[PDB]
Amino acid sequence: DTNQREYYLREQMKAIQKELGGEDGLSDLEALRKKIEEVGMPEAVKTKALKELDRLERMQQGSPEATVARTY
Amino acid sequence: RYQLEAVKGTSDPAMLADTIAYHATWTVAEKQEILELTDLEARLKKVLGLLSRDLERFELDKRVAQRVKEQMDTNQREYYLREQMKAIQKELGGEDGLSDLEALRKKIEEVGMPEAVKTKALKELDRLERMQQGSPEATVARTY
Amino acid sequence: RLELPVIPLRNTVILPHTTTPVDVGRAKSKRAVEEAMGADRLIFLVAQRDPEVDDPAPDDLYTWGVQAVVKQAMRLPDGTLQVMVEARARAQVTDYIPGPYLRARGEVFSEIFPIDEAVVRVLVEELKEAFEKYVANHKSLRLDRYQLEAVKGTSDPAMLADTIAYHATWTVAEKQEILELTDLEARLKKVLGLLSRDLERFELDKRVAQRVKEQM
Amino acid sequence: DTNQREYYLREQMKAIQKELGGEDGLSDLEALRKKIEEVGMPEAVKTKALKELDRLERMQQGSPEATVARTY
Repeated sequence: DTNQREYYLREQMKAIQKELGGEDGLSDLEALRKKIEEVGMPEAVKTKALKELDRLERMQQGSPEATVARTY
Repeated sequence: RYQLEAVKGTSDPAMLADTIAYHATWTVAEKQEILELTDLEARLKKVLGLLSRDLERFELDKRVAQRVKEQMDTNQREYYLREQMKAIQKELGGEDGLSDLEALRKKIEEVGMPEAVKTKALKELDRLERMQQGSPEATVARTY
Repeated sequence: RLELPVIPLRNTVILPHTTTPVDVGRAKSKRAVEEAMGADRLIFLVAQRDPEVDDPAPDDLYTWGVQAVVKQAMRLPDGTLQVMVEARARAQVTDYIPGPYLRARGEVFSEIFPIDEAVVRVLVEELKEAFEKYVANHKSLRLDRYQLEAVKGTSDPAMLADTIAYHATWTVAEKQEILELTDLEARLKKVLGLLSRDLERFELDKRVAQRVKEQM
Repeated sequence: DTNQREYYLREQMKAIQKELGGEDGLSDLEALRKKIEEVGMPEAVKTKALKELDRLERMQQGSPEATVARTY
């Protein structure tokens, strides 16, 4: 019971990250994709940001590789 | 399959044997050695041995092909094994978690290491493909 | 021949003397069925790779196409025309005509084949054995037993070989390489090898099923 | 739902790993097994070697408790 309660606690903590989820829904993969053209950035940095966008298309609270890629 | 019953026109042994030996295609030297013979029994034995060896080679090639089919079945077994493992690696992250394994294996090849050192490199590289995220099971070996 | 219409296939494989459905998923390929209707339903279908350019491109065609006479002609002018074709024989793709929609030229029916047809019929019997072993084990493919009821009354080894080659589901590349080879006898060996490959795949699927259950 | 899905997927990975050609087995471990079985050795030494060989089968690759066994 204690183990299941702690598991539900951590999962509910993951759920209640609504503010992070809202950024992922609209700003992430959409506004950031256009942000490359809106601001001045080096060509190689822009293209690596394009791969970082390609590292997206999955939930940021799932595989931590995607989470840290979105942090990058 | 029409010359099989066309041997009706050949009744004496010489013409039938010559037609059978000629209409079956093989190397130039073997065919020319027959013409250099004037004794019937010796060349008949030679042609009989040629036919027996060709039949044996046909049977051996058929058996070899049948065993090669099982071998390639096992090869495609290992291939779909890799397919499932790579799909699972891909499901967590596209082209692996950080897309590193291909580059690491390319650097192993392109950096000239000793052959035994190469063996340890491939072993510690195959030690990957079963973890990519957590406590030291990939990160320790990736760093190594 | 004279630019017989080529329909861009939708993950479909056409083999000689075998019924195959062909559909469309674009407005560009909608005219191909009607041009076939005008051409008395005698067409030269050249296969294309898994889903191609969004527009019909005559660059995904392969070396060999196949002649086909339409058996079933459904009129569905709603974005999907279902034409069922029974192919006659393969042919060599001469060139390509840019579209949309695309055309391709072909030669006469491939009427030349190897002989020793008696051993080919023996291998057809063994192929029926192998396909019975296949479909009976492969009930997870959702392939009906009716496909095992059509290999009876076979008057020609090639039609049975092609029917078994298409009725077993695997990668489209292997199914297409089955068509591209003009050797009658090597096609049966390819079919047997791929059937055994799918058999061992099913075997290890079961194996890893109990293995993962044991892991749980 | 996602956690149970990924748990079953990880279990699939583990189950297929033991069947993935047994790459870790024999090549990186049983080589030492043969060398024990091919040296003219006292009986008690072989008994101790087998005792310390059965102590393995736990991953020293993440555990320092059996690197000492491998070096032994």
